[PDB]
Amino acid sequence: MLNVGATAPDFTLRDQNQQLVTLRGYRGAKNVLLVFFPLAFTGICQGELDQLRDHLPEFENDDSAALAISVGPPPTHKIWATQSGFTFPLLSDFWPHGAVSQAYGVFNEQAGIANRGTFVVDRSGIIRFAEMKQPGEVRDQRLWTDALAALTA
Amino acid sequence: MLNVGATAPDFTLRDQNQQLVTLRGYRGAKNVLLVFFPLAFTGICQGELDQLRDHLPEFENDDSAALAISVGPPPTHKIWATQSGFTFPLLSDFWPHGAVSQAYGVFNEQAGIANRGTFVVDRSGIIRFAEMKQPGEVRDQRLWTDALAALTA
Repeated sequence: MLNVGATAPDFTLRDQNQQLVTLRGYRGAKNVLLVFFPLAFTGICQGELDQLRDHLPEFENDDSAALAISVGPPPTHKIWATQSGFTFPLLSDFWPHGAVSQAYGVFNEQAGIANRGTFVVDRSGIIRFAEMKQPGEVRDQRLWTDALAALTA
Repeated sequence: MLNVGATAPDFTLRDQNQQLVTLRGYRGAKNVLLVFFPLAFTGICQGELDQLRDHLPEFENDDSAALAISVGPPPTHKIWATQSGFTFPLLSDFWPHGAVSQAYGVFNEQAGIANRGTFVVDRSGIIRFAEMKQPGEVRDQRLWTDALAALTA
């Protein structure tokens, strides 16, 4: 897993509507919270993304953007997003399979899915926060807002 | 949609506990926040109401009261409220179907559901804040608290 201080691998991925989303596009404009998750329609990250949806104003505003990423293709993310109320971007690290996840050091080579890793990328494209919690343990979202809050005022 | 300056159409609707709630009952006592919503058990509605829930003291206090309104019947709002931890009123604009929603000009004729209409009704019963977003769009709740604050101090 890339650690704090590393330049964040740039990427171009399709969101749930088949639109292209590039990390570079936020450079100089917004800090970016990257939430990698293993698989759509599973218990743990459903709860995790539900928290994100419920606190969206803290993640998607004038100073911050939030991007969820997993290896699933757009149709999968669209169905789940629509059913779950995910109005933020769910990006497909689908083909190449897990290419971005591997570059961030959060890919499970054995199962073929991304681990629950989280990073905050600043306006310079530098990783300023990196998190990877133990299995079965949900991530601390108050932590993400604190991290984001430190990169503003 | 009804706009600021209009008298808010009065109503008497059943809440999730089958108790009668009438809008006029708040006149001369509290400003009322009306949050219409398309349907219970849907994603974006869940997110909006979880946000309201998470910040309830800001909408339900000495100066203000909040009522969420939808076409669903009492049983439907009761289960959703209990599972979601919603302690505020959820009113049934059920039969006649969406009559109140139609009166406020926020009823979606093709789908048979209220759109995301929000209103602030002051102590005289006049609409002081109005907005209507689509079922696929998300509302900015800061606008809600801001308008409620303007009728207080």
